[PDB]
Amino acid sequence: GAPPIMGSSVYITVELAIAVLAILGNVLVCWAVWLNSNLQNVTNYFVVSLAAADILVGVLAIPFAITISTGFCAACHGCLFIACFVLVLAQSSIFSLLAIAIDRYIAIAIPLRYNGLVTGTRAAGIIAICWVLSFAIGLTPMLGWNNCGQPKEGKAHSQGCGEGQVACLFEDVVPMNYMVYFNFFACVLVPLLLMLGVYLRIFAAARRQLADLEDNWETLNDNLKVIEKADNAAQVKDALTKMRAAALDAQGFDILVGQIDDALKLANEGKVKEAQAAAEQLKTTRNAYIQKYLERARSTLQKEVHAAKSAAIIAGLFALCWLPLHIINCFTFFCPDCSHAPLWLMYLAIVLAHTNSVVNPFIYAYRIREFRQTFRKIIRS
Amino acid sequence: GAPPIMGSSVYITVELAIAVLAILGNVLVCWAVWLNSNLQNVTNYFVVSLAAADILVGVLAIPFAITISTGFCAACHGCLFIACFVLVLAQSSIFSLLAIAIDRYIAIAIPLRYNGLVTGTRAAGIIAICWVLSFAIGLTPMLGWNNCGQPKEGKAHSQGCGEGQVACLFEDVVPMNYMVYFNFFACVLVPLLLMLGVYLRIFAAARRQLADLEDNWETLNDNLKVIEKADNAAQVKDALTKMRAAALDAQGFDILVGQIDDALKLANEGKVKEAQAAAEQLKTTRNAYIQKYLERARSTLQKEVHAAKSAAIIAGLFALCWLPLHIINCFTFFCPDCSHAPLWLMYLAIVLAHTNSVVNPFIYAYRIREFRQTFRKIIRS
Ligand SMILES: CC(C)CCC[C@@H](C)[C@H]1CC[C@H]2[C@@H]3CC=C4C[C@@H](O)CC[C@]4(C)[C@H]3CC[C@]12C
Ligand SMILES: CC(C)CCC[C@@H](C)[C@H]1CC[C@H]2[C@@H]3CC=C4C[C@@H](O)CC[C@]4(C)[C@H]3CC[C@]12C
Ligand SMILES: N#Cc1c(N)nc(SCc2ncc[nH]2)c(C#N)c1-c1ccccc1
Ligand SMILES: N#Cc1c(N)nc(SCc2ncc[nH]2)c(C#N)c1-c1ccccc1
Ligand code: NA
Ligand code: NA
Repeated sequence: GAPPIMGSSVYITVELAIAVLAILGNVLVCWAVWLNSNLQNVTNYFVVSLAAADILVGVLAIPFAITISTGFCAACHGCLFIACFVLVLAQSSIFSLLAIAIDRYIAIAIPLRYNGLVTGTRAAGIIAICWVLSFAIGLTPMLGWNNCGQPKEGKAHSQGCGEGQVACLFEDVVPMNYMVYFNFFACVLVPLLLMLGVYLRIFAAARRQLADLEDNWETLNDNLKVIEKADNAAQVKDALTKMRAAALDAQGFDILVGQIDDALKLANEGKVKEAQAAAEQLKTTRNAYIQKYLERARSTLQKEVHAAKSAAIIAGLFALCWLPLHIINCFTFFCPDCSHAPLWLMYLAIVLAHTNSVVNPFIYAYRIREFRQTFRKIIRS
Repeated sequence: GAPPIMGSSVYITVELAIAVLAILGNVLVCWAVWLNSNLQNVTNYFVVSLAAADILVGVLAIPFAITISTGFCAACHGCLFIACFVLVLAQSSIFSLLAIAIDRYIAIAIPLRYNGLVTGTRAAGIIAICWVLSFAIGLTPMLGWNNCGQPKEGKAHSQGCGEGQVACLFEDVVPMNYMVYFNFFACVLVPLLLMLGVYLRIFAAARRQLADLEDNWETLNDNLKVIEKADNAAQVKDALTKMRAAALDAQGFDILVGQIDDALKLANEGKVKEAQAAAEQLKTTRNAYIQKYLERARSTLQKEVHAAKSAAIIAGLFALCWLPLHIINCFTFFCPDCSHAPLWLMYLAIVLAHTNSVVNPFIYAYRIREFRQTFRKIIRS
């Protein structure tokens, strides 16, 4: 049984190292968005809300975690504030991650109405609502769902606490049924599962749109071959009618549709050879115009998929960092006779959850050019 | 390719956290030995030499590691000093660990001559020799075994280095054949293997001595039973002669040997019943005296085994922390075409080796009462 200040010196130093990084990296995220007008869009306002939560993890949650780990004497409700504040930040993070996923789904599924649906001032209103909701969720124990009515009086007397005070220990004041059913299952697990569903729908929408672009491109080229190897005017007409509906479906295009109409008129006059010659002109338009549109549309979809993968990595890292702590609480709660969860593992799980506040600035720097470039310029300046 | 200052900010913060802990813990080790005269013995003078090396890891090696990781412009030999200084500390640690193992072997194998062989002033002389040898081993590259004759001129010109300067990078100035054959195989691996051999001999010596104590105890009790179930004076004499040689072998004992002689005289006179009655008196002496010696001797051996296990854990942790770095160097050296050792893994291996400077104060606190108690009193004061 080595002096408690030794093992806790490792814990405290690790916590403070994480706080330094959480503050530095996320201040840099906010700074980049403030300076670069190319980074000022709705998606990045939620990115700023998420970085603000991570800055408060370093400034407030980590000092609070170090404090409550001592078990210092405190009035139960004051204790309950420094125990639960991290839950407010985690909840705010969940709401920002969920909003980012929904923003990306609107952008890929209905890009025509994105600008009119997703407004900068509406994003600020959603963020405000989400922060107020997060306070209500994270601080629900202070509203009455707590163990303040059944204080551990033996622990309070041992530590020489005053009347009306308890030894401030997280597990003594925050109910385990709140942590597992309310915080984990309802407020963390359900939103993360919803996020997963949204990301699946984003990638499936992108996969289908790319297939539809290639399907229309193939239909155009295949029907040109059908016209070349046709012997009757009815066969030329059949392929041209299918090409015309496909050209409007994919909507340079004025020349294309006009040239299809020119050949269709010749086909209807029974001039097969003349219709096939008119259809050959379509190849020049396809090369000079249509292929450029196809390649630009494909490149736009790939950029959207790349941005959605970056956002999903951010969400995936939140799940990876927070799940161990939640899972440990599930074992403590659901298996009361399980000899499990040593204190070193509980501190490792807490340290891992705090680590999530360090990782997002790295993901933006490694995956997003505009962020990476702005970070270089801020470090230079 | 995120800005280099970001990933290196994680590395630097982790290195500085380790330096804080290496200094704090090992200052506490030195403080305890200085204050408590129960901790002032030869074994703990080597413990202080090992803690002094760990304090210099925090004060000098870690700031040097951070510095050379930038690749700053430097005169090749100056570069070679801040590259190799950590090797001096690692070598000094190896010598202290080896001395601690040899000290414990002398204590268990020849406890009668330990005080006369192992002197405090001789320990200070060995430590002095070991530190001078460590400087020669660790700084052998500065004596000429270096890549200063073949500077990477393209790297020096790129960084705008002056004439006579190189980009200070460990792998550019310290030869890989020095690191693998000389530093690893000869100066690290051979001494660690020697340490393992010494620890095996310590535990085998302890195991044999405990078996010899129980063998003499069993021989005493079994021969008492032989005397009780004897019918002739020759049988009583045979068991008493074996008991007498065993009593001197285990050397209260004056009473025991005298009572054996009393019964032996009766046996030689052909007085069987009288000899068996005289031998029954041995039981009172065995209970009042001999069993107390047996239990104290057994308890002393168990304390020595416990102390040797603690010292072996210290050595085992050095091997566990330093081996990954050495093994990575072996892959780089022996397999030049092996696409291996990413830079994040090289930093993880360096961070793990530095971590070894933090762990020893914890092992003493968790395993050694006199250290643990002194640490409490230093923290109280
Ligand atoms: C994607 C979702 C479903 C993953 C979230 C993790 C949850 C639902 C799972 C994963 C492992 C599960 C635990 C596995 C082991 C036990 C021990 C048993 O005595 C009580 C239930 C308990 C404690 C389970 C509770 C629920 C649990 C924590
Ligand atoms: C107890 C002692 C023997 C353990 C010390 C580790 C040393 C001797 C061993 C363990 C794993 C070994 C390495 C395993 C793989 C390779 C790849 C091969 O292409 C070159 C040799 C090399 C690089 C070996 C060199 C020696 C090595 C590093
Ligand atoms: N779940 C849980 C939990 C806990 N069971 N304990 C503590 S603090 C005392 C402690 N740390 C290690 C051992 N004992 C904390 C804190 N902060 C938490 C916690 C909860 C949510 C978010 C972040 C952390
Ligand atoms: N072996 C090796 C080694 C190395 N190959 N490089 C570096 S420093 C640049 C670096 N760190 C990460 C990537 N690149 C260092 C240092 N210090 C060492 C080293 C050697 C002995 C002891 C402790 C560390
Ligand atoms: Na967060
Ligand atoms: Na060391």
